[PDB]
Amino acid sequence: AVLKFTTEIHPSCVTRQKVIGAGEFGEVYKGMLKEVPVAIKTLKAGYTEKQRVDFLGEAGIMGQFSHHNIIRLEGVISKYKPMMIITEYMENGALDKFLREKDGEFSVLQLVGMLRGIAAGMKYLANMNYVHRDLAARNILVNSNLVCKVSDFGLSRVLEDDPEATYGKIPIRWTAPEAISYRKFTSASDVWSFGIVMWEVMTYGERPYWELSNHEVMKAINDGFRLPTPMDCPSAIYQLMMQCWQQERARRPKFADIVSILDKLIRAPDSLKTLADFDPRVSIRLP
Ligand SMILES: Cc1cccc(Cl)c1NC(=O)c1cnc(Nc2cccc(C(=O)N3CC[C@H](CC(=O)O)C3)c2)s1
Repeated sequence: AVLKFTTEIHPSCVTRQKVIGAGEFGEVYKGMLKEVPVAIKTLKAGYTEKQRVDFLGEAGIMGQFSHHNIIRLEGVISKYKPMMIITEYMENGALDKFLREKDGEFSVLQLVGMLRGIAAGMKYLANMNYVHRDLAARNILVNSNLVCKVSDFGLSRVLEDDPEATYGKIPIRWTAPEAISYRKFTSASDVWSFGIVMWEVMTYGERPYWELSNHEVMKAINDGFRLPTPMDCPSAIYQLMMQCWQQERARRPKFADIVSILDKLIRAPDSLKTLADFDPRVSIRLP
């Protein structure tokens, strides 16, 4: 009854063409749907009851949503095996790898526009009573219009399948303190994560906290340290990400506030020309 919203697609409408993701229990393909490019995720024979519930539950959750910044479900193949979930095809893949492969290639306005799209998707999820728990640039997909869409939906499968999530099982350095310390995951802990995504975007995919271990990150945060300004970062953007990292959940902006601020900055783009000071790590001097 969450699945009866989803379209059942017949296997002869679907051609898998190239592997673009993979795991032990299936893979993701670029393909064509009856013609239109699509992404195709499979679940291999022998799957458990829990695996079937998790897998079709991702499609069930995605089919409840209709928003420009949330990956769109085309349908499912469940009456034939292997079972499949079919979605729109995002031509530029995961945002973290995309940024690292395109370092320096975008304007500051383009980067901020990507953040506004992610925030808009997150406001929608939050208002739909969906807590993501694993918001990170690796879980955002980018299309050929530079539109960023939130992906990676489900219940326990989200944190269980993410290699960044370490033994609870949590992607520590994207996660808010209260979610680490007492398992309180809410839209406000997703705002903390969004602050981290802001920093990943503005740095072209630098790894948060560099080589600090998970314990060192948790200790730094609890002692009040925060990530430093990216290079060439608008002051308003650094101010906003810093407010996402308030220790006190109630002091963080809501996604509604984030979308509003980002929309105003984009509409007055000269506001983005004032840069936060960058703390240089190397001094170079010449006589
Ligand atoms: C299918 C599905 C099921 C459940 C949940 C979700 Cl979110 C999805 N949908 C997806 O996973 C995806 C939708 N679009 C995706 N696009 C994607 C992912 C990873 C890499 C790429 C990508 O940029 N390329 C692979 C093909 C191209 C390289 C080549 O053509 O040789 C570049 C695209 S994945």
